[PDB]
Amino acid sequence: TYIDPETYEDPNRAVHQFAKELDASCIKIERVIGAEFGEVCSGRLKLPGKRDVAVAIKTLKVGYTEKQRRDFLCEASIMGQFDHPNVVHLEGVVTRGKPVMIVIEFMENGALDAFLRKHDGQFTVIQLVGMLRGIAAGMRYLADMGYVHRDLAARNILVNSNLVCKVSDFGPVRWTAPEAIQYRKFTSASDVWSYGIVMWEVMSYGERPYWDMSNQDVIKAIEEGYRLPAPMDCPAGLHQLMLDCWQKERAERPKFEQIVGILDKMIRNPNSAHH
Ligand SMILES: Cc1ccc(C(=O)Nc2cccc(C(F)(F)F)c2)cc1Nc1cncc(C(N)=O)c1
Repeated sequence: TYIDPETYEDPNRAVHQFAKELDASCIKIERVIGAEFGEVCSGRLKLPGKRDVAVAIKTLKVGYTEKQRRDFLCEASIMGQFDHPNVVHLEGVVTRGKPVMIVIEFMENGALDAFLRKHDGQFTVIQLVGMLRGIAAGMRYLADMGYVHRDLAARNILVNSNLVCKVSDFGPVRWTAPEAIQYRKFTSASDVWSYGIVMWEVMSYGERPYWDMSNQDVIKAIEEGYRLPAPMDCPAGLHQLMLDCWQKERAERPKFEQIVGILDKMIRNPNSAHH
């Protein structure tokens, strides 16, 4: 089961429990790939006897306080509790004595929303469904561990060379269930609403949910019963599942295990996605 690292009297204890300390000299930074806390780089990590693995390296820019280090490292305390093929994997951390780092499996194709926009129209229904199935499997794992994501969005899904999609978080009214927006009720059931939004993002190749509508106009429309339509070439049964994820009454939304089951049926018989 997931443990909130902030139930720990000392935040550093959580870091040392769930995140392996790495030797800095075994880490090679190669290129900058992103700009919070510091730069994000790609590189390699040396493993004894094994070939080097490609990693993403999140750095803590120098001049930080004790306090800033704490919040940065909290992420490793969270990540390192998970072990699932559709949840991004923590290799480890450098916490003292050397430049502070979080070291993560490298995901070549980056964030799923930008990836899809770049490859607009290039994936078959079955391929897009495989991507959604991976995300759903990652969420099913997280939900079962008692972890509520709270910011599930295609921008928070990472893609590797093999098109495998993994749940991540880069640290959002249009992705959020109404009960979470209004009453701050964040649960796996509110993550299911977010997932429905992710489904829409994927089937539309990284279009912005609700396009140019203001946050207040999104909230109002949702309250009035508005729901986003099926994207171009999106089968009716996939859109129906989006509609199910977007039920006002959270108890009526499917569970992730049911979502995976439904997508599996679609991968097994592609025709059952239209009905
Ligand atoms: C640099 C980076 C930063 C944050 C994360 C990440 O997913 N962090 C995270 C934070 C809180 C919770 C979770 C979790 F695992 F989803 F629950 C993940 C991953 C990465 N890894 C990564 C790997 N490959 C490419 C990139 C990129 N292109 O930015 C980024």
